[PDB]
Amino acid sequence: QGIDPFTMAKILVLYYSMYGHIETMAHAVAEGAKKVDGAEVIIKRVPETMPPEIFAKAGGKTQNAPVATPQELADYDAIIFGTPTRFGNMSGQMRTFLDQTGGLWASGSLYGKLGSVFSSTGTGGGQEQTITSTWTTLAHHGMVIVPIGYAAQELFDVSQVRGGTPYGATTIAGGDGSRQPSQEELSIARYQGEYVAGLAVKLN
Amino acid sequence: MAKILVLYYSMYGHIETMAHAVAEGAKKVDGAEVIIKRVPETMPPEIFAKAGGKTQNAPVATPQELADYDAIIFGTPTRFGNMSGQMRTFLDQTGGLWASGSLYGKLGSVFSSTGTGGGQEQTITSTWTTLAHHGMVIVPIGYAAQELFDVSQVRGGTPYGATTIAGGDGSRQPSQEELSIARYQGEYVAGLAVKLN
Amino acid sequence: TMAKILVLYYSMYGHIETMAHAVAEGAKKVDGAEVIIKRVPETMPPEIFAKAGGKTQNAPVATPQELADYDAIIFGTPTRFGNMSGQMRTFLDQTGGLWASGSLYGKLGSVFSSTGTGGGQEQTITSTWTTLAHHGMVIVPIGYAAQELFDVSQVRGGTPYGATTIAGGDGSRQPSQEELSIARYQGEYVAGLAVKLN
Amino acid sequence: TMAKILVLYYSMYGHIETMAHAVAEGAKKVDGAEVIIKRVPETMPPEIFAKAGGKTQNAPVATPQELADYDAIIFGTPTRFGNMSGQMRTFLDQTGGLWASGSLYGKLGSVFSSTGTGGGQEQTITSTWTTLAHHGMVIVPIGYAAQELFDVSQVRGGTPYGATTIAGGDGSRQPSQEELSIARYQGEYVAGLAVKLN
Ligand SMILES: Cc1cc2nc3c(=O)[nH]c(=O)nc-3n(C[C@H](O)[C@H](O)[C@H](O)COP(=O)(O)O)c2cc1C
Ligand SMILES: Cc1cc2nc3c(=O)[nH]c(=O)nc-3n(C[C@H](O)[C@H](O)[C@H](O)COP(=O)(O)O)c2cc1C
Ligand SMILES: Cc1cc2nc3c(=O)[nH]c(=O)nc-3n(C[C@H](O)[C@H](O)[C@H](O)COP(=O)(O)O)c2cc1C
Ligand SMILES: Cc1cc2nc3c(=O)[nH]c(=O)nc-3n(C[C@H](O)[C@H](O)[C@H](O)COP(=O)(O)O)c2cc1C
Ligand SMILES: Nc1cc(Br)cc(Br)c1O
Ligand SMILES: Nc1cc(Br)cc(Br)c1O
Ligand SMILES: Nc1cc(Br)cc(Br)c1O
Ligand SMILES: Nc1cc(Br)cc(Br)c1O
Repeated sequence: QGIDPFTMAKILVLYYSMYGHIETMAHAVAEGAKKVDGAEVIIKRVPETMPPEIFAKAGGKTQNAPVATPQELADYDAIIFGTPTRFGNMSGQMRTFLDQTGGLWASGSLYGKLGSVFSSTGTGGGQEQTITSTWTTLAHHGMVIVPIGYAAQELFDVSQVRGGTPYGATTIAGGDGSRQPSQEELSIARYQGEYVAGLAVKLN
Repeated sequence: MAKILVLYYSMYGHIETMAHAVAEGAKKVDGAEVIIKRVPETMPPEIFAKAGGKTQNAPVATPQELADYDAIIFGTPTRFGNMSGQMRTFLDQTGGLWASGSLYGKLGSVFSSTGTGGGQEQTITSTWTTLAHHGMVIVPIGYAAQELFDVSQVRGGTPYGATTIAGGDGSRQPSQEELSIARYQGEYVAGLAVKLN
Repeated sequence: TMAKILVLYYSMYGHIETMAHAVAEGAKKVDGAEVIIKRVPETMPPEIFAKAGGKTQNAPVATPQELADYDAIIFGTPTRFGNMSGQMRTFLDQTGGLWASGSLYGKLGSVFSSTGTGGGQEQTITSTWTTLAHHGMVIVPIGYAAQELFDVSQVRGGTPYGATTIAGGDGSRQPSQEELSIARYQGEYVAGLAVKLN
Repeated sequence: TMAKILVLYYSMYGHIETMAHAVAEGAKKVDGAEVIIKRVPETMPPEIFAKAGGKTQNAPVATPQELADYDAIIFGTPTRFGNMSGQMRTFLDQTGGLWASGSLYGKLGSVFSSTGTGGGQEQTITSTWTTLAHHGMVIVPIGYAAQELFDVSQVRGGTPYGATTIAGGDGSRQPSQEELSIARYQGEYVAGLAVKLN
């Protein structure tokens, strides 16, 4: 072949988002990952599970990213998972999708690849538990779990409300969803993307 | 005098069997009214048939009715160390209950199942997180169940809640020891529900 | 008279201690609740604690054995990289005797924490819950009864898992009225539950 | 030598100690991996160590400061009610200096544990991961590469989160061939990743 000699690592940013907050974060993660020379980055969402009429009546945000299949997760060197919280877990849509990776699991297709997580909540509560409980699933697949620690200097500033934890980037949407991701939350997300992507390139 | 819901998800019947022992234990408590209900299957029916999903007798619960009980005992098989998507999808539809505080202060407790043991604890504790967001009182079982001191044989069950080991191929049935722990969990939670009423 | 509540804490620079007093004040609003505050023993040498500027504290030091004398224990700890502090862990490491005799079984347990920057405040509470579970304690989260948990206009601790406070990177931040109010609710709620169960 | 691996453990009755040697043995299979086993200092007074009958240990004692000298650290600890041991917690509580200078950032971390009767072996590993995360370490689970994890015909430790052993309530179980083999894999896997990252 010789098809694509310049790509060094492939990064999938896979997310679920209903009102677009994770969607916004996923784009910042991808922007950070694209800063690594040789990192090929693609954004994909998991399929919606609620009936289309019920997504419409709820005002769900239509999204441009392609819908991911479970099988193609095996094509990537690193997967960065984004999900809103549902009472301190990942969303049902993300859970249902990951529940379909059993074929990958049985063949060890995700073993040793890099995994990393970012989340969103309305009022903050559960933002850590959501990431940490997602790591468990990465572990069963044998993925290397990449936290972000305190490299992002924004994390030392507690003068304002802001998402972002050493476990991964987060954003706070507000109870009514009106809060948009801040520059500092987006800067943490970008760091997570670039950090993971650099690691994927180093491992290849 | 007290009402116990045993709410479960099951594909191959292992959780279903545990749920019946949990309910059996809960029925030993005078004044406890106990009912078993399942979470709705979410996968397409042709795929459940092809996968050999087990036909089950219990009626399906709706999300709104969780508020009618004094204690809810949640059963779920593990999916990579979480509750199943089916259980997650159902609990994701309890937001109305959450906003009105309808589950607040009620007793919640959890039991699980795995193929080879791994993840059985993470499944229970990560479910507890959701119970906490609803403000439910979280009931572990500790070491009241004496089977938990015996490590001479393969046996599910943890201080966090009852568990069973199905085997990689699903062929293992819940043992007498695992069912006894599940029964204990049911009886303990129900007695607590009666005392609080 | 009707229920005995222990507010058991560890504190280095006084933030948890301040939270502990608010937790106890909340529990004291329940008629019939006897509430006492105690701390776990310091583990670092006294001279090194002084050089680090540790806060001197009046509460009596608890012993492991006396935990069995209470109906509900509300545990306070600062975070150490997302767990309970070494001091608290060392203390709970001495409760195996209570574990072997089921002395804490079925009692109410509840947790509140403190961090410099928020990160880890949830993991600290939840990983403490694990220890309470091994003792068979009934775990009491607070959910969202405290309306202060809905206001994201200002930095403030408190989670559905239990009350928390944000000390700041340099520890100069004091617990806010909203953080104390969430702590007060936690105390009152747990104390109310202990009374109902007796 | 291409990478330096620290196997850092705490052990009271020798179970983690046995496991730690198998972990190191696995890591020494990787060409260029320099592997050393070290223990965290005991915290209880010697008179109480004697009455509890603690098993004396030959491995050198580690300092908090030297953790920055390694490319990968594999932490072993017995469980205490579903957390890491107080001794391990106390030791890691003194890595605050390492934290402020980012000295452990990006290094590989991995965990193995021990219990009497199984319960808590997973919570001990995952709650240890939290601390590694605050330090910005890369967290290495083992997944299901070790075939022994599919065999449920006999009592056996080991999880996708890390190797474990079951000592028995009275400590009479010694780590089995299968559990040590999982531990050997963990060491070999981590060491290979450490070499690749250098
Ligand atoms: C079922 C359900 C449970 C929720 N649980 C929480 C929660 O525990 N904590 C929280 O802050 N927000 C919670 N929310 C608020 C959602 O997290 C919020 O709308 C979401 O993060 C928005 O992200 P998105 O635009 O990417 O969908 C919940 C929402 C629903 C619908
Ligand atoms: C998507 C998927 C993920 C699974 N993850 C795990 C696991 O992490 N650990 C495990 O021991 N078994 C796992 N299994 C085995 C299941 O838990 C097992 O079939 C189940 O507990 C049977 O319970 P049931 O009869 O009620 O369905 C998994 C199965 C599926 C389909
Ligand atoms: C060893 C150590 C580890 C710490 N880890 C964290 C942390 O993970 N997250 C955080 O926000 N603060 C952390 N801090 C900040 C302390 O948690 C903070 O000073 C404490 O909550 C103050 O409470 P106190 O006055 O009751 O001691 C840590 C401090 C030390 C000494
Ligand atoms: C304070 C204390 C707490 C313990 N908690 C647990 C536990 O939660 N689960 C368990 O199986 N064993 C528990 N045990 C049994 C210990 O983990 C067990 O003896 C240990 O793993 C042996 O490892 P070692 O020889 O390396 O010390 C506990 C023992 C003590 C002293
Ligand atoms: N039996 C089984 C099946 C899947 Br898919 C994942 C795991 Br982990 C299992 O143990
Ligand atoms: N939007 C929203 C929904 C639920 Br359910 C819980 C919380 Br907290 C939220 O902020
Ligand atoms: N062996 C053992 C000792 C204590 Br103390 C607690 C537990 Br839980 C145990 O398994
Ligand atoms: N303030 C603070 C101090 C240490 Br040491 C660790 C963390 Br993480 C913190 O947030």
